[PDB]
Amino acid sequence: VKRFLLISDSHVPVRMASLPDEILNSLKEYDGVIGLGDYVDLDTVILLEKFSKEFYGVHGNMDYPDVKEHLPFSKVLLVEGVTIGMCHGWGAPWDLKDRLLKVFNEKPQVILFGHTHEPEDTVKAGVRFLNPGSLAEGSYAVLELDGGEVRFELKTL
Repeated sequence: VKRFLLISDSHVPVRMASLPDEILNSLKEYDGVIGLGDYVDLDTVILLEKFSKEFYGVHGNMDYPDVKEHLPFSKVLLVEGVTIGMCHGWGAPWDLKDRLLKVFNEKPQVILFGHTHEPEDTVKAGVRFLNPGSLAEGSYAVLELDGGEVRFELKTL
């Protein structure tokens, strides 16, 4: 069972810094760490590549652009058939679906967007949008791969 550690929205240090490093220490058990919210220190970005030794990041945070050379503004993953279109930012219910189908010329099967801290399985325009909560609200997402399915479990702390 392979498992992706999805971190909803991280701003460290910035003006939060209150991120439980316990999960960061557990990257050993995650053969794929997904970062929708990044660590804003370029130094710590390399440290991320040190702990996880393989991470997939999407930089849509309002911090240092230096980090954007390690993780692009938008990224899609191909996980056992499931096209995961990940994009961190904001958007209205109307704009969201249309904008994401604009950014991604080919429609993603499942899209990850972090902004709301209340998780709901939302199907818009025929696309499945998954929304993880926030950092300091004790909401991280663990994607577990079994039978060739990306299974989203937002686990609480």
